[PDB]
Amino acid sequence: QVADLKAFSKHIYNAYLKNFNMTKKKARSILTGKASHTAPFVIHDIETLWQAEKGLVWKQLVNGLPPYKEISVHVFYRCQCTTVETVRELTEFAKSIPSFSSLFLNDQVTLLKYGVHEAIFAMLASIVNKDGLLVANGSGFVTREFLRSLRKPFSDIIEPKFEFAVKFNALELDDSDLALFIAAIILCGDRPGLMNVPRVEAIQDTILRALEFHLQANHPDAQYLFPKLLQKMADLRQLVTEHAQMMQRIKKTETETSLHPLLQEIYKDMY
Amino acid sequence: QVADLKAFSKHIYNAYLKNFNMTKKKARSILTGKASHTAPFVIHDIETLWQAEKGLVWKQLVNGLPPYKEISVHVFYRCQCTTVETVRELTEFAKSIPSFSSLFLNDQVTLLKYGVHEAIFAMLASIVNKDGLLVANGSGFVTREFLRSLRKPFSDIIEPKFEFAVKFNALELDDSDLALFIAAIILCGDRPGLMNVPRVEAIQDTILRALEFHLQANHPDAQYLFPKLLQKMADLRQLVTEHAQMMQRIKKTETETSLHPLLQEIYKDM
Ligand SMILES: CC(C)(Oc1ccc(CCCN(CCc2c(F)cccc2Cl)C(=O)Nc2cccc(Cl)c2Cl)cc1)C(=O)O
Ligand SMILES: CC(C)(Oc1ccc(CCCN(CCc2c(F)cccc2Cl)C(=O)Nc2cccc(Cl)c2Cl)cc1)C(=O)O
Repeated sequence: QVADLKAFSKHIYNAYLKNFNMTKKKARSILTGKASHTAPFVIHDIETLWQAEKGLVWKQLVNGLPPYKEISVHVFYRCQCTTVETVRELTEFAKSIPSFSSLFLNDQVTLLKYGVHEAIFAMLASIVNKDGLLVANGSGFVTREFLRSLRKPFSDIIEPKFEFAVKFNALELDDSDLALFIAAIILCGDRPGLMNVPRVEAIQDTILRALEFHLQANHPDAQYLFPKLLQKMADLRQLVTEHAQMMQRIKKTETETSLHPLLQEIYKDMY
Repeated sequence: QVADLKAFSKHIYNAYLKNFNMTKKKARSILTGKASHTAPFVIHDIETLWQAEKGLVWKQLVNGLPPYKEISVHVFYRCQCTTVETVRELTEFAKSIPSFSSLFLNDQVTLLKYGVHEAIFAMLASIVNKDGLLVANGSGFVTREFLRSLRKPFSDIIEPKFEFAVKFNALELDDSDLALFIAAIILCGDRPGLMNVPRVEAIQDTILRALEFHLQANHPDAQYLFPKLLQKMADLRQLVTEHAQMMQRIKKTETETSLHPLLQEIYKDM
């Protein structure tokens, strides 16, 4: 409609504000320039990361890169705990979605398991910059260069996500649209092992229609809307595909570094 | 020709369809359940109105209320802003009727002066409901309760119309019928200052003729509809008189509020 659909693209919006502490507009906030309200402790190297492990208080020993675990692997490790924490908000997000909680628990898991990462790599863009990423609830800011300065296996597992973030932030979206662009990716019927495909697909459509008129209310000046946003939903389906591969290679040669159980469950079917 | 009279009534319908931004079909379809829709933003308080001004915009007017122009006066400002736009559509409608467009400009004006509010009050029913009414191209829906909760002057100038629309919509007319009805109330030979009243009288007769015959093929089992629509015309002719009087009082008592120049011309001697 034009209101019931206006209240739908709104409800999901509150579900997106009450489940994600770091919103794009609250992140774009820090990454300003003439802002001293919040100055993020920049990393760029092993020294700043070490003290960051103190100045930004991270419960996991004042660092964590001995002759068993190293710098690189400790970042990857740090990377997965945030992810695991974001998978958590997404779950609480999707559950706040209307007909989502309608689905049987098994289907809710299938949707998350397969779309929780495409969604997260999409929000990544919200806290990104051409020169770095926001970490530690806005208090940190790990430079992009620093991350490319990581070991061989790792290091190249975060750069493509930047390549995407750059472009994806060129569409100039805002939290309102993101709330809908996320719920759309989670409510994806093309997910493997989905039980009530017709149902999911139906909720999807109303999502994409909600996102439809909404890109009309807020943004009235382009064409990014859908052919670009929808194409980016596909672009994300590959980023995840390439990401699941490095992950499988890491698990196959990085016998030293562990993988969070939850993340091991998510992977093991994708290809 | 009794036959072929059901042909020029389609040309009057085409003028209606191509000129009025809101048709009773689009309205009935909007004031009906939200089963796949648009859903209007209910305006019932001062807050929903302020919200409205933002959500549904409205460009002009808007603003505050205590200074000179107030909340009630704000509504009356909005009413007269759409009344001046439906007058613009009515005038284009009348112009899309050869017969009408045949008369001399000066006559076309006198007709579009004594009849435009009567038409205007017949169309209001299409966009009205038992409880409230559509505004801003179906975008909004200002309730009847909100309207009658205004300052006593402005409060009772909108109520008689609701009273009228409820009964009118019981006749169950559609747009093809309203096109004819509206056209009949416009081309009325009994208007003050009419120059060529005979010609006008005649054009009306053909409209009333097609109209009675149109009610044939469209409302078969319908009761005494034609003559019923005739009494409505007279009803419409009196409500426009009491409205003109209410307007007369607000022009004497409500000097703080202003009236649209085109609207003062219409009432300059009505
Ligand atoms: C196995 C794993 C964890 O791989 C990933 C690897 C990297 C990323 C991306 C960037 C990591 N990240 C943001 C996660 C996030 C978030 F918190 C909110 C929204 C979106 C996103 Cl993407 C982050 O905060 N990392 C970090 C912390 C301290 C130091 C350093 Cl040197 C780094 Cl790179 C995502 C998944 C996965 O796919 O689940
Ligand atoms: C001086 C004046 C203007 O007095 C009137 C007062 C009210 C009306 C009728 C209702 C007004 N209207 C529809 C005009 C219309 C139309 F747009 C299409 C077909 C028919 C009609 Cl009768 C409307 O949209 N009003 C409105 C807008 C915003 C908020 C609120 Cl609280 C309101 Cl009441 C008519 C004349 C007049 O006599 O012309």
